[PDB]
Amino acid sequence: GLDEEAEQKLFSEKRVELLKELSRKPDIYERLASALAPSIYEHEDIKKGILLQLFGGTRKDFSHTGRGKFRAEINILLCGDPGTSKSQLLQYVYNLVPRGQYTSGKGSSAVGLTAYVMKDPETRQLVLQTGALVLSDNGICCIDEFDKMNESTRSVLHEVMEQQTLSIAKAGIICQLNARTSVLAAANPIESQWNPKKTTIENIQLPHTLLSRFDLIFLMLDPQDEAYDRRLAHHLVALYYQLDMAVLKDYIAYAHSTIMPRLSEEASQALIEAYVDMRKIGSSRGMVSAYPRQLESLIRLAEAHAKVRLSNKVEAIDVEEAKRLHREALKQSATDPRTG
DNA sequence: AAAAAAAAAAAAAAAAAAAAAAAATTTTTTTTTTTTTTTTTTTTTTT
Repeated sequence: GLDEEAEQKLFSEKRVELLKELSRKPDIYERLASALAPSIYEHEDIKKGILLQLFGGTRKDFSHTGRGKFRAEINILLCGDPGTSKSQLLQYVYNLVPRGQYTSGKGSSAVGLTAYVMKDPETRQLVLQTGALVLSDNGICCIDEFDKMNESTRSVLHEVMEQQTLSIAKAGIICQLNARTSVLAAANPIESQWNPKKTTIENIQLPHTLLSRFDLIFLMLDPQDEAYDRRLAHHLVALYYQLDMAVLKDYIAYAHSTIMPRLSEEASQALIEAYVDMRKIGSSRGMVSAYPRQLESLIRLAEAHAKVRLSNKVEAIDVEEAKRLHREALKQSATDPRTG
């Protein structure tokens, strides 16, 4: 938790040295991605993205710049056919992370997510009760069935995902609650099935205003592949008859405790070129167009990868990995700049 | 047929009109009984 991470004496020197060795290990990224959800079969990219979400970028103090508050959290949207294990991944993250909240489909409401007023039935006094987005203030909110979220409540997510703030101005109480959450959402393509004729956006059916907030979108699509089907069946049957959580937890805690990656000059130039190329690619008709929110997303992902590496300095390796992850997500490589 | 807007309802919170509940010893009077005094009646003593 946040308090345990803040406390100085959370790790012995031996544990610190062991974690630093694990970091100097060259495949620590893939090791941790595989460790996450150990019983989810080869979702390497999705697991890597979720790991980056857990690690999170750097907290930045832009108060002196009069710019506002920058969201260091990473948001992920798993757009996939029902039965693609997106709900399983959502539940795994929900049960794994402290300060985790879970909502699904039409079971939520704008007031119930933001806040409301009730009558505390022990003091007989009217008090204010938070919602899921506030209870997950410094953690994660998992929104399953993210498409059955009638806009009345989906509108609330704009403020949360943009400025980490929830400005409530009701009859009696005016305030702005901190909602510095990370959103992991699950969406089903229209008709509950991905038409292999409509483009990515036409299938997702989410407004660009919202989709540009998610700094990672994974298309859980099913390739009709013999090897994949056979190995998946083997794994699923193996579950029917038969890294450590400790090291993973300690690694994440140490990373949050004393890792604050900072952009280097080379990484800055790489990010500039990455954003220009990404915008050029996304200019296509039906693809997910890239706005400067995507440069922000690339910075976030690069910082998260640097934190995973414990570098403390964001590097061209990290920015390139952010490029690769954001590109493999949405299947940009596998989609032509005209059709899906 | 699906999404958004409108409204319609349900339930909960709040503020008066009427009804219902709570809180409450002390002073003065009179009656009885008992005693004291007056006069009449009766008794006793002296011539």
